[PDB]
Amino acid sequence: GEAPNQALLRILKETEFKKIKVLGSTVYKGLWIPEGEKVKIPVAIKELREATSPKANKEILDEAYVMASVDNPHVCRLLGICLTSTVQLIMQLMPFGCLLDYVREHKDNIGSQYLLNWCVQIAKGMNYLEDRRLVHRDLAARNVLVKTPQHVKITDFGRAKLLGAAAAEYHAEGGKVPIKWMALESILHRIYTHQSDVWSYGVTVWELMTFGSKPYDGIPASEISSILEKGERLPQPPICTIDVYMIMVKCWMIDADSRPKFRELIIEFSKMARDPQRYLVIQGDERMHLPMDEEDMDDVVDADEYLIP
Ligand SMILES: */[SH]=c1/[nH]nc(-c2cccc(Br)c2)[nH]1
Ligand code: NA
Repeated sequence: GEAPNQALLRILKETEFKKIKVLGSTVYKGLWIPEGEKVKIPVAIKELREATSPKANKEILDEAYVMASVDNPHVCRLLGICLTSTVQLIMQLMPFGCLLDYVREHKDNIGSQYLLNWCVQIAKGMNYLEDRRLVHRDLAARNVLVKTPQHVKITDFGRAKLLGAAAAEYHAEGGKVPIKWMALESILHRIYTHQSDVWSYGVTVWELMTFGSKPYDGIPASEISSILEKGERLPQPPICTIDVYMIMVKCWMIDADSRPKFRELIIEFSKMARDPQRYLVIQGDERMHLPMDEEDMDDVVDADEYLIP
């Protein structure tokens, strides 16, 4: 019916971590020293907030299932889980944070080469999730992390659903949903496909090309479906040639099958990335430049160079 999932879930002991500092609020940053391996791995630890909630633990372990089952350079991977009172996911440290905050903070230093390269990397991540019959359902600039300015990865598998062997669409049943990133068929009929992820990819690319503007800003979510039905779409960003904007608009077609495939978005953004100043017009583009303190950094290895059978 479907291939067995032989991914390994690694259970890590509390004695393998040296939690250096705290990131957010319960988000933490630290080092993972696998039991006698002479390696230190920078990690982000997501430890449980409420901690009292059986519902919270079901959801955290669903995320861990998906993150443990993915292996791609443009997708965040789970190093393992810590089975203490609060169930923690241990993940690779992405030291520059979310791409949304990164484009807001560094507008003045982001050239066309970075922007179009990010678009290719996200399309590659999303194409890999499709090969794995996985629908993300929450693609947004906030859910892409920056390992380096040259290297981003898709994250937040909180809404991710594995399509059934014979189930092309997933049918959801209510909650707090990200309306402004969602395909029309998802807002109306709670239908979700690879093609509805493409719609979200479009909105994500618009966030990047506007240096992190809020889509349909100051419009309440209740009217978004009506606006889209009338045929309104997000406006052409100033830096965007019609070439780039036409690709975004195709991601926002009402016929889901008329939207591009992730594999096509890889091709189209790659061609544009070979001649970036022809596709994005940014003031001062040719000038733009983009790039921790623990006692001993000698045995530090990035998770991406730390592989296990
Ligand atoms: S690749 C990766 N590293 N950190 C994270 C992460 C941080 C905070 C929230 C989530 Br869902 C993931 N993933
Ligand atoms: Na979506």
